[PDB]
Amino acid sequence: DIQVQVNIDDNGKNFDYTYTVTTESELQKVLNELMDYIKKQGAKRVRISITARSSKEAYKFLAILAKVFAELGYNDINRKMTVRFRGDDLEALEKALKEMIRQARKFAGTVTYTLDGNDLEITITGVPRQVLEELAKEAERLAKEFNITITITVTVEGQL
Repeated sequence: DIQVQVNIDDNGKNFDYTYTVTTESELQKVLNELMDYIKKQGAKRVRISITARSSKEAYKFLAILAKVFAELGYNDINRKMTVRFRGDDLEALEKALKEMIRQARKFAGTVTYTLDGNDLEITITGVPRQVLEELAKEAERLAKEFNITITITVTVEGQL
C-alpha cells in the first residue's frame, strides 16, 4: 500500500531501513520508532522517501515528513519529488513528460527524467513544499487525462 525508504549516514554507521506499511496507522509507528532513535544516538544525515498513489496522498506525506524533520530540529532541509508514470501508449507518456517538465520549470524547478520502455520517471528539485504540492495535482490530472498509471514519491533529506 505505501513504500518507505529511510537512510541514516554517519561515516562508520549507515542504515537502509525499508518498509511497506499497508494501513498507514503503521506508518506513524515506524516514523515514531526512528525519531526516538535519533533523539538518542543522533544522526548526521537523514533522508526519507514515502511513496504514494494520489495527489492527495502526496500532500499528506510531505506534511507528515515536514513534521518529522521539524520535530527533529533539522532546518537544513532538502525536498524532492519523483513522479512515476506507467502506460503502454508511449505517445501519451511523452505528451505527459513535456507538460510535466514545463510546469516544473514554470517555477525555479530542476528536473531529470528517464524513459525506459513504458516507464517514465521524472525527478524534481529546488522547490518549496508549496510548489511540490501544486506540481502533484498536475501530476495527477495528467495521469487521469491519458489514463496512465502514476506514482509520487516524496523524498526529503536533511543534514544537521
